[PDB]
Amino acid sequence: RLSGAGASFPSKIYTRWFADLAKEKGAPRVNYQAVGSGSGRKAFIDETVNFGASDDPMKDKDIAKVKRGLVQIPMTGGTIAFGYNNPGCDLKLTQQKAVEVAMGQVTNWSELGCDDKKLTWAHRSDGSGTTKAFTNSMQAFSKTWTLGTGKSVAWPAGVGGKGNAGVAGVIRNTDGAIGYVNQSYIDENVRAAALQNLSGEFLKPSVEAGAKALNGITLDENLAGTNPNPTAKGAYPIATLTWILAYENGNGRNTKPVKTALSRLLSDEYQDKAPSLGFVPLKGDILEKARGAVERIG
Repeated sequence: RLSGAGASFPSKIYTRWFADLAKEKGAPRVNYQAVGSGSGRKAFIDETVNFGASDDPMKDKDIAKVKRGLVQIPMTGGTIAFGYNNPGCDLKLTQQKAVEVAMGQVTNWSELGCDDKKLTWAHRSDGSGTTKAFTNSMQAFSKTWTLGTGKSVAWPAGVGGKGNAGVAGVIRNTDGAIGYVNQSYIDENVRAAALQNLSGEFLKPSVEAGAKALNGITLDENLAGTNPNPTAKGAYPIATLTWILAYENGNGRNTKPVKTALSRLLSDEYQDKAPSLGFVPLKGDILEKARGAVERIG
């Protein structure tokens, strides 16, 4: 038996994976709660769960707060859409317009060249790694973006939704709404805008375009790393890895159960289900250090 909490960004693929895991002989049963990366980090630091989940990765400065030591493990990757509700506007955003929308400077769909319609911008109200990676991209897109980058930013305008799900919910229910959600939340009537990358093509989120953005990330000493505006051809420009946070020591009789769950999720068998929900299978050096990292847990 195990509890995980954090990032909503990966929660659709983690839930499937944990369901699959739960049927294998001598596998643990894992409950994952999707409460956002800010809350998952605090669950982790407070020792209320067996592992955390976050798309805003820990650094040298905040691992002083993890008494039992921190093993930080890339689990999957994905893209962040400008999801929107305006049927019969095929929205195609330049990097500059993208920033202007996100900055609250676009109040009507006319300003994007679609028909006249009040535009509503939907952002996260909770601490969020999707917000972190999204604003990380907005920052590198244009100096028109003045808010910096973190799990929350000082949005000048728009509506708040709790979680990826809440943001998607607001877009679903609001004609003319537009906001940022992980690719797995593009469904029913939330459509993804085609977004301009630095090579000048306008791309929608996909496994392909996402893997091309995550390709060239060198990982640091805690396997954290980002590519805020990919120079690579075919790369969707807002992509990020996401991480499980596990205790180096102190797991006790849950040591083997943790190691097995993470090992199973890092197998080819599991990673190869990622594309079903728009996620990027980890392969190559990224995957290898992830598996290596798991094997260091005590």
